Amino acid sequence: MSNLPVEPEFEQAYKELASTLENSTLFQKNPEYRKALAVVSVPERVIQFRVVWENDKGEVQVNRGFRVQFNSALGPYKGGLRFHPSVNLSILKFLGFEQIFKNALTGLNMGGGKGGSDFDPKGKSDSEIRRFCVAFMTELCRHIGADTDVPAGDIGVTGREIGYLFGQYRKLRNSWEGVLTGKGGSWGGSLIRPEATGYGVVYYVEHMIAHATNGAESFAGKRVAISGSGNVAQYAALKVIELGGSVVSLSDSQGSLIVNGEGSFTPAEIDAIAALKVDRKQIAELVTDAAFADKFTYLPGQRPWVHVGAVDVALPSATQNEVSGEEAQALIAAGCKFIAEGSNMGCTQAAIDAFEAHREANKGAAAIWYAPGKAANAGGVAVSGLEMAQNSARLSWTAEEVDARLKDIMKSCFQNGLDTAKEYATPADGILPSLVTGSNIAGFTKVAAAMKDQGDWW
Amino acid sequence: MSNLPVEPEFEQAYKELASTLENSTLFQKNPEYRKALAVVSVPERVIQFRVVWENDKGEVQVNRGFRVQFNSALGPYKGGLRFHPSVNLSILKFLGFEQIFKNALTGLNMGGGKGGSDFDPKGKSDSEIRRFCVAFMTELCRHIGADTDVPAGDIGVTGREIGYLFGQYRKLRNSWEGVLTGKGGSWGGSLIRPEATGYGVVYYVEHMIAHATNGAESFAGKRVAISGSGNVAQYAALKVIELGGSVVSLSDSQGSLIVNGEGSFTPAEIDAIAALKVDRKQIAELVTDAAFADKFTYLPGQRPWVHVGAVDVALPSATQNEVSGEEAQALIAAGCKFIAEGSNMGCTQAAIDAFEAHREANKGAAAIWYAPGKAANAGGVAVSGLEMAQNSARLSWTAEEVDARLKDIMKSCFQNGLDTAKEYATPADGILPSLVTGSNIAGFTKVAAAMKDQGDWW
Amino acid sequence: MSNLPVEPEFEQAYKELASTLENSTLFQKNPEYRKALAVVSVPERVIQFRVVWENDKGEVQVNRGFRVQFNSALGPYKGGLRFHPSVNLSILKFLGFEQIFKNALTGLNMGGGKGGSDFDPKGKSDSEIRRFCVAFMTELCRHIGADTDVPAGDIGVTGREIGYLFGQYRKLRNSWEGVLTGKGGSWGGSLIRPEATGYGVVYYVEHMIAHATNGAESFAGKRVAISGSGNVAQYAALKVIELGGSVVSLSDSQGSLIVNGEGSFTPAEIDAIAALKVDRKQIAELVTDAAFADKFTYLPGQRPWVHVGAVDVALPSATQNEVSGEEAQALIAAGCKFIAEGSNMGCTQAAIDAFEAHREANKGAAAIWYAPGKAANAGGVAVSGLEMAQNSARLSWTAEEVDARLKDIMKSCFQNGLDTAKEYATPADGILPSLVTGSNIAGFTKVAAAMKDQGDWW
Amino acid sequence: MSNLPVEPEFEQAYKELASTLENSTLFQKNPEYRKALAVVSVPERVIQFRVVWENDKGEVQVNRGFRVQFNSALGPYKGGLRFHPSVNLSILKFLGFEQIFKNALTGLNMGGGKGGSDFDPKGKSDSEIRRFCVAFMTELCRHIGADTDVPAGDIGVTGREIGYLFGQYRKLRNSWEGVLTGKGGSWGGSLIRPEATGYGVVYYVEHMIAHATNGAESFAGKRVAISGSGNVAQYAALKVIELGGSVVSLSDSQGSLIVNGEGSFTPAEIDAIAALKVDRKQIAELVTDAAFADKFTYLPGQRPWVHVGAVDVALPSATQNEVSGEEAQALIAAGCKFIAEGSNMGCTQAAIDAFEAHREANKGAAAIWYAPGKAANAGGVAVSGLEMAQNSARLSWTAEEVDARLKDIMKSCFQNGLDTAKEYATPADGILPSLVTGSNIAGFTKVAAAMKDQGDWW
Repeated sequence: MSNLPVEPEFEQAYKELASTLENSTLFQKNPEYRKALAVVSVPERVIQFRVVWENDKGEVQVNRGFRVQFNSALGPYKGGLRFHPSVNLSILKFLGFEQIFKNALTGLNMGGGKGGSDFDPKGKSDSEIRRFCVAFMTELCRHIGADTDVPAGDIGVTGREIGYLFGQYRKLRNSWEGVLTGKGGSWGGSLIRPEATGYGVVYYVEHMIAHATNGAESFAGKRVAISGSGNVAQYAALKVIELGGSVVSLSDSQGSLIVNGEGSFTPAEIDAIAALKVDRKQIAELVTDAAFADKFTYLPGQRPWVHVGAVDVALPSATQNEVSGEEAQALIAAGCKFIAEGSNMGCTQAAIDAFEAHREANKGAAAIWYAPGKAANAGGVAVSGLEMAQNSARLSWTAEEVDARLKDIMKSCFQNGLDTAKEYATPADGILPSLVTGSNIAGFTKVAAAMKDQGDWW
Repeated sequence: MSNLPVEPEFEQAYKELASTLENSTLFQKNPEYRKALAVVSVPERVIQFRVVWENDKGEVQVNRGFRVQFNSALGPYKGGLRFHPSVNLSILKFLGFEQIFKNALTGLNMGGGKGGSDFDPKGKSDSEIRRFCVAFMTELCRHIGADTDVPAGDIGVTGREIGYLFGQYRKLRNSWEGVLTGKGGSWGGSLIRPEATGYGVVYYVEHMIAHATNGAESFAGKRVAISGSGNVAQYAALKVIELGGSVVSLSDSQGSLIVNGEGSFTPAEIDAIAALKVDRKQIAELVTDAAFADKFTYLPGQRPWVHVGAVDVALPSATQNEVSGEEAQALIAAGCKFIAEGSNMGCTQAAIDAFEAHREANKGAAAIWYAPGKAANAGGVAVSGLEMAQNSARLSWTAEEVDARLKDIMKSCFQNGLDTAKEYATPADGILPSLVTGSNIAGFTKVAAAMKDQGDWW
Repeated sequence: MSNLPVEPEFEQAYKELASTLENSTLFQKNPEYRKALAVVSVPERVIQFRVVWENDKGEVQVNRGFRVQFNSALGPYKGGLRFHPSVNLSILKFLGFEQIFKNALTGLNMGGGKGGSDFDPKGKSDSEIRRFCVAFMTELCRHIGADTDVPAGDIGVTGREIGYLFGQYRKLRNSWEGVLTGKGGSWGGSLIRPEATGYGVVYYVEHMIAHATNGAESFAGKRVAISGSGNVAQYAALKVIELGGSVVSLSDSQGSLIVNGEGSFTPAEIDAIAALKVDRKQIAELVTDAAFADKFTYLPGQRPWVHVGAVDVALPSATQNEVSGEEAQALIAAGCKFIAEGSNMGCTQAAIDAFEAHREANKGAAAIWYAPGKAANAGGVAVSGLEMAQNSARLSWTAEEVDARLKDIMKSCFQNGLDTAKEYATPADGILPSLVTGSNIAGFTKVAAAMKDQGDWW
Repeated sequence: MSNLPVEPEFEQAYKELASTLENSTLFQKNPEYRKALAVVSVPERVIQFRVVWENDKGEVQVNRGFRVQFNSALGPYKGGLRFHPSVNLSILKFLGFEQIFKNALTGLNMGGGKGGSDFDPKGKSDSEIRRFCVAFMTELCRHIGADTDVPAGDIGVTGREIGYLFGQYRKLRNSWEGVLTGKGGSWGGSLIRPEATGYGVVYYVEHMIAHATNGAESFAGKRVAISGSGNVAQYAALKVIELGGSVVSLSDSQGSLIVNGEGSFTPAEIDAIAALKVDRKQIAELVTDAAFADKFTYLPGQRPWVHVGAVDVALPSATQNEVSGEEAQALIAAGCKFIAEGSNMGCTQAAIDAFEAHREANKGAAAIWYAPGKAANAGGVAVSGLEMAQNSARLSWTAEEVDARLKDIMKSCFQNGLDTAKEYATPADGILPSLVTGSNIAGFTKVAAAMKDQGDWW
């Protein structure tokens, strides 16, 4: 161990996983899977490489490229590319490791990885970004490919970077293939990619509602509190309306908008907000209209949870730590029986404990049921996988076809979380299985067992 | 010819094929296809290679590996891997040759091959099998690939071996692709793979029943005699019940179970048998229950054919030579009008002659119609092909989607057998076309003509 | 061990080697090398492949192509190509196996293989041989290469065929490299290629003549007995005339010409014989002049040795089994102290054991010393490796350069044969070491030790 | 610049180089070469990869494998493999970085890299080392090759390991090429491989002895101080005896033997010491004879230098930091005018700056002249490149041939060290040029200029 470098962010993730596995009945029923945890925690392959490029001053520049290829038991390496000054190996092993098991949950054939550069997009011109992507991709293509490793976007790598990177791979490998996801519509991108994470959340909660109530209830006629104004929260809200539900809240960086009384946002309203966000206007400048007005109450500086009144479903999809303990109690007091994270890490540990304590203490549908983002988010990860599949046929499915497959993939997440908690975190008679604990063990056990099948360990 | 090695098992297969083609009108209408038979009978490629490995005594061990790549006119090389002490080239050319034309019948894009080792799985530990697969696959990967050659299981190569072999190919080729079939569900296997051969048999007989009766009849309300207790006979029986038919018999290594009177097995009963077979208990230990009892008659030491009484369909799916001449007469006397082999070579030549003589002598649906296993079995070969297709999209279809495609593939087998017999074995006015003769010429003519299109011969 | 096919010619070669070992002290000093014997006798890789080609009638034709890549511990596979109607895998394994150890003796880095086809060159036009070589090479290039496998001439493949084989390799691999040996001088060939073998026997026996009779009882004033009158025999004779020796005997397939007194053939005469063979004419050229009517006694349709009279070195370089026993004994009556095979398998077992018995009996330098073509023939094999080296160096060495290195490679053979046997035969009582036993187990041990250094066995 | 990890050993190497530059006149004459310094210090490519292997208990084991391919401006990556429990990326970068410039000095075409694993060879059976090397090489071959990256020995990897590594490369790449150096003689090894380093220091200092004291005050009648008694020390001593020198001192790890008067060790004695080391015995062989009781004073568990008495060349070739300062000063008391490192890092900083101060003070040929192992050690590295060349030439040169070219490669080191510093140090006042400063910035400038010719910077 005196060899081992200190990789704080990575070690943090390992520690959390090993703790989760240890607080279950897994290493009881299957003690040899500790060997699995040992072997999986070392990446299958790691590539680092010098990236030399020219700035607009015509000056030579040096940065460092990385592609952590962590696990490929369940499919080709899959995970994003981050261009950001803080990037290093320890950051990218953390993200890559995490990705192994979030990709496993979908029930798609996706391994895990993460790559990128310590290149800084700030203050860089469009042409500087091009010259970088070209230098970057020149070495990377040696190491990726459509049946090998399929990167994607992340911080600093938008559709702009994806396109430069694809066009340089094309030049080098003389090939047209699903080597990157998040591509343009003319060259191999997928429909539903915008609606994905938001539709996915609502499809996941739809299986939660089904299960908890034996098919008695659905989003039909339920009051939903959403937070967020952007891509995830817009389309979550649209789906909920389509399902006959009422969207009672939305929020932005500076306040919450609440439906007075019984009521809902309408699709035209959502569209109006959308338009404000593309302009970087605040969801206050719409209640300045006399439309909205007494239909809506705008609370500056505040989250929606205490002020929605009575609610049934809530969908935090704004940022991290956006549901405190107290706000978790409030949702419980309002009759909220389902919470799912559209935003990664939106609920604080305090709020999770609050929901997980209520779940244990109240049988069946009397409980509030909490679902972590790593299963509810997964929509975006899923349409990535559907983009790859569409690239293989060289076909573009209809929005209807991609929606349907996404619906299934989302049922797989619910099922992987539910079934794993029933086995390794078995609840007492009448208690809902923990979808959080389930969704944390589920990726590991799926990967590990397949690793065993394939002889990665024994 | 003084060069030619004696390959008995292979030469046997050639002799049988050339006899089948000669006893038709093919080399009359198309005499130049004798050139086809000459060229096809030499494999496109054959690889043999030393396999060195370490036993648990840490001792070096030597065996011989093979991959016969026989024909690829109609698709990538496809066929199984056998680990068995008797393996040699002559065995594997026999099986490989046969596979060319059984894969052709499906109407899928599958060439023909067969591979394996003279390695003996007996007395070998799990780790010894791993060390072998790793040594084996190390040389094999040079010669196979998802669009090149897709091996599969056979004697001595179960899901255990498939997984070791896949995991070693992964390591070597740095690729995730449909390079093997019969994979685990987490890493690229297919649903319906268990139900495949049994569902396939019933779908094939369903097209037989349709044809012979102009769509008047179906499995709706017909008494079916099945033999066998394992994978093929369980799911054949389930499908028959689903179709509204009555399963009146099942059998194991030591006796037959018969429905007294009018009656059928029920799905719960099938499941009960299934459970006895996984434990290696005998289908007698269920009539020891007072359930079953006077519903069933258990005949130790006996096959079901004479004792089912009157029957409509029979589905020998236990082992080889399980329907004698006399038993073939018995089925005929009981009104049996459709026989299809779930087991390879289940009917003796005596029984085939018996059915084929009745077919010639009795017009239309008065006949008994015999279908060889090489077309009725083909279910397993089909879901293999569907597994490959699913691996290409990196998608998992629903059990409903794989069932539907299997249904089609099974119609293709019926049609390739029917149509080829109408052309090259034309029956007299009012006689059903021979599905046995048809199914024997059909693979050859499909392959040969495509070979001609591609310039393999001229 | 019933699985294995019947391979006569190969099984014979293994038996003979396995009895040469164990009849030595190798397996007591190194018992674990029976493991080596077991592993090395399975070929590393074998390839068989259909060759379809068009005859001048426009007719499709089928033959079978092979390449036995037996062992590569000491370097790339190296071995020749035989086009002949008798070819099969058993014959090619025999030759390949033997090539492993024959190439080891040169002290070059050359593994052992052999390939060819059952294609019959007899009666074939030049265009048919072209068409075949294209078709043959199209599959073969997948399996060979400058650093992988370098084939070369043998029965059915002359410089004509080598050229057709090279061209097609060029067209397919877009390369140009030492992938074949025996190539034309304009395109990668070597000088001393024709002389090579003939020069090699003379160099070999020169070192035999040095070691026995250390005081340089050399080729200087020896009357040497040659048989053959082919390019092996003519360059063998030139070399011994250059060494101050006297050539007394050349022979034709039907034919045998003897120096009636003391004297020799001259280079000018050799030149005349060469011209006769370009005309496929028989010797019959003592008729040309009463001068050549003297110095020459001619014996049609028979054979040399007995009538040569008294002396000292014999070089059988005609064909296999130069009729033996008796003449061998006659050569001990004449003061024949040195016999080396210029033709492969030139001495029949009866002449071998006769020479090896005399060695046993008569102590050093009183004995006839027999050397196996496994060292004497190796001159050709040696300039092939030199043709490879020259192809690497992008250079075409002087005849002097390639002759010098040949002289050394020959001494290596002698040394590997002499030092081995002096170890593992240890002659005793001041007898000459067995160059037959030495030459055989030397190649084995060199390969087998290098096998163990790498992981091939343990 | 916080993103970057903490790499002690590497950061040290950069700092030391960056201070050697800038303390020279290079950056005034060529300021843009600070750009070179920035680019070259990022490695061109880095690969890390999990190695799973099986111990003799049948237990799965995990270690980590690396290959730092740092710079290839001047040729393929070349650098050794270290198996040791301390290995990590920081250590390997330090070594790789240093190898870049050490290889440049030979004037061969050799880029710089370094690799290995944290696998611990201690306590491992031969079979465990085999199993590891297979597993290690299986991933490594993807990244190396005769014209790409040629690794070689270092701490944990001897000729044993090289052989296991080569075999597995053979099996995987189906090639046979100069992909590893330090290979056995039967399979691609070089003569003068063992002598190499030892011969190289003597050749280097011979040119130091030529330049200072131009009138050939050569090894002729020098009493030379050696330390080490390993293969570096024994071939260093043989060479100086051949040069007419007198070896006065050899030492063991615990141990130090001195010629008590005028005289030397003999080759026969060296031979005896070598045998002792094959037995892991200590010197203790002046006991064998009162003869050796004279000519020899022995000092256990301590150290040479101070007690050698008066003279002239010292060759520390034992291990790192031969205890310094004091003895260094003693060597200036004896007429020691030449000190070159046969061991890497043999002189501690205190002895370096002591020697470099004396050089400053005493004008030419009155000074002790210190040479860094960065030139003196380079004999080994040089015959490795020669082993490569021989592998290319398909040839195995005479010991004379490889010695001659080694002698020249050594003169290149001296010349690159001498001519540089005489440029970028310019000693002044008729002082000897710093061979320490010269040797260091020479490698940099050679690489950096070739970097600029290609596009690596500008």
